[PDB]
Amino acid sequence: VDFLISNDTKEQIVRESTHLRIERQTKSASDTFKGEEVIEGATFTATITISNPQEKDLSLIQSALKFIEENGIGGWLNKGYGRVSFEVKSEDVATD
RNA sequence: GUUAAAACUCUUCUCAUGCUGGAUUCGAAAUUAGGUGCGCUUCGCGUUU
Repeated sequence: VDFLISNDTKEQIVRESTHLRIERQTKSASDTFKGEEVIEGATFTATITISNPQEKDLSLIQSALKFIEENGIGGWLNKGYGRVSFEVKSEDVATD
């Protein structure tokens, strides 16, 4: 399973952002921090390599990608960061 | 057939707080409820000395 490399560069997808921690009585920012994210609509690519292919391989990978599309990829997954869509193409190679 | 293989920099944390689309300027300038139509028609200051 190759790393999901991006198609674009740092200056075109990666932005720094103010994340916050607010008190529940004063309703003002207690702690501020600066975290980097990737903008939405950013196209990443990877290439999965299943050798010795069983019949329940592409379906299982697609099922796992749907589980990743709803839970998220990366970190800070519970606060809403990481929801993506996956588009999938497949190819067997026989002779070179 | 790689000192391999195996192991997701993961979890926790709201860009929030403070700031009123406010200030100035008159629906008023022009236009006569005017024009037409007769309080008229009928009845003697009698009678009585």
